[PDB]
Amino acid sequence: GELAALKELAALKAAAWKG
Repeated sequence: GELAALKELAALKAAAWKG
C-alpha cells in the first residue's frame, strides 16, 4: 500500500503540473 499510494500521487502531481 505505501508504494501503491505513491503511484496514485505521482499520476496526480504530473497531471496538475501539466494542466
